[PDB]
Amino acid sequence: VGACVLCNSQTSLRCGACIRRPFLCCKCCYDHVISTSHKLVLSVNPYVCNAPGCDVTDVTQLYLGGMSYYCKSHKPPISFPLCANGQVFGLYKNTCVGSDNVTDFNAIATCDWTNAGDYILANTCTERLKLFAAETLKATEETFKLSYGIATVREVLSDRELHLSWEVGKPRPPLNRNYVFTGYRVTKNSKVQIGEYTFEKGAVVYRGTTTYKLNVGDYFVLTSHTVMPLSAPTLVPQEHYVRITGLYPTLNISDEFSSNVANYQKVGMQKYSTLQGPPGTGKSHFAIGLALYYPSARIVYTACSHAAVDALCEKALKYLPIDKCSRIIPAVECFDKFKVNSTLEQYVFCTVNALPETTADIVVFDEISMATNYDLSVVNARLRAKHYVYIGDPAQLPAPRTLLTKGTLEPEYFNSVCRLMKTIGPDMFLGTCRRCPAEIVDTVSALVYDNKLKAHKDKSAQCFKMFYKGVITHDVSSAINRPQIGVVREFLTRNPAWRKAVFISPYNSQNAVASKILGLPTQTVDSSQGSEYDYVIFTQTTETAHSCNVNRFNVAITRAKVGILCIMSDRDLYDKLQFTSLEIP
Ligand SMILES: [Zn+2]
Ligand SMILES: [Zn+2]
Ligand SMILES: [Zn+2]
Repeated sequence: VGACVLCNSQTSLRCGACIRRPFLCCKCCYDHVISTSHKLVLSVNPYVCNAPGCDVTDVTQLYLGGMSYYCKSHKPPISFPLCANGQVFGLYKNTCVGSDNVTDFNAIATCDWTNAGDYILANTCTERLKLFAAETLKATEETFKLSYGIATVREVLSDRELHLSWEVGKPRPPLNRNYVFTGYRVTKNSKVQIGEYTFEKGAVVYRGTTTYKLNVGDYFVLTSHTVMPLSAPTLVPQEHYVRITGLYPTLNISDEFSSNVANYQKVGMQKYSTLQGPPGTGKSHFAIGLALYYPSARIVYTACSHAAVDALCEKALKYLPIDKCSRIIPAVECFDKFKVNSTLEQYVFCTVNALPETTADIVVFDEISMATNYDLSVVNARLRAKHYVYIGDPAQLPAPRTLLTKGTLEPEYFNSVCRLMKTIGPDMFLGTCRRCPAEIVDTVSALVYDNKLKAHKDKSAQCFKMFYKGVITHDVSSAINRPQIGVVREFLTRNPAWRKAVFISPYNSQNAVASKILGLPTQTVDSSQGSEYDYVIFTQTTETAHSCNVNRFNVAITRAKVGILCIMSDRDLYDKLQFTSLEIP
């Protein structure tokens, strides 16, 4: 018993072919079963034939005879059909409103999440379908991980390197950082966790959470979890106020936070606010300064990743009283300088998925590009707050969508918050990049910030681009451009000061080859997000949708504090780089 995801009409019916078993009202359930392949209907019991060894589960072929359900063949002489009068039978028949179209629900209930159009719909439907879409999608994602073969340690060739035997008749996951495994030790009559791991082509290189002397017969599965049902919306209803509400500004602020005082007042004068902070513009400085501006405010600092919560902790460690802070950790090494798991502390730092049920003066949700509507809903379900501040940058990278293959996901569809920031604009903008040379700031300002991003620094004159397609090879799930690495190696011989550079590419296999040939530290663009280096050498590797994605490119070139060399495949992005062109040797 529950509430029709289309009407809200109370019901005793959930579609049992739908992987999330959403409650459907007599009208909406009926319109659903008749217009799709979904015909299992669940109530107090499941609408299935109770006859001895009968397979009929289709609600349009079933009857309530006695107090059981039967198909045509096995029904008693006295019965009625479960599924007639443009409605399916169940409790609360009389209360039931239905919908003009069930078209959006049907698409969400039945899509396989491989088309961009599936995510576009999930982020433009009614709020209640946004929750059903986010649950349906996360469940589909978690089920897809079970499709992958077990990987087993066949041989231990060295430390940090392994030989893997793969389960037959199941596919193998890509071996990159977006696929975190769990090891397991072979025991008497069961198995125990031995940490979370990542793998990369060698044999395979393994980067584990903890060290071990892991031996043969240890095996790896992408640990999947239970997706809980969602209740709270992606955004609470917006409210604008005429005064600062439920907060009391400090009378003395330091010139270090003075640039944010107007924005801090805007936070206190609406229910939720969006802050777009391009790279190096002071997102975490903003977030911690809010605490100092409203010194009495209880603030929960959340984000999706331990790293993002940790960065907020590292900024708080500088500026806030340590004794007033707590890191929430569920029973991976994260921040260990605050007291642990003290919910009632003034300043709570905690990942979305570990949030306690509590209230707060302000909730700060950082790195919003990386949130899903699933995460947005969970924050609203766990935290009741006077104010919500959503900090991030719809021009940076979203959560990977493992199932997505046909089309690109635009920023307005990353989640509800990113949708607001791309359609109505952000409430607040940090307009001065402090990190990057002016050639990089100007480039991304035009590319993705509608020329609103301003440079603190001068031109470095250490920003270079080279147009070189080279040669692309593919391994199981990545790309390599040896000749592009060749160009970087030749550049390094004529410019050996660049040997302090970090090497960045859109591909782990490109990074693996560059590490061996160049000896630079390597980062995927996706793994460089939030980090900074003096010198960056970027090889585009390919001209794919992945390597040309403007958000990935933005993140790639904004890592550089001083200098950058971009070896480009794509004429388009090459031409948009406001950098000094270099000829090929
Ligand atoms: Zn269904
Ligand atoms: Zn039967
Ligand atoms: Zn309905």
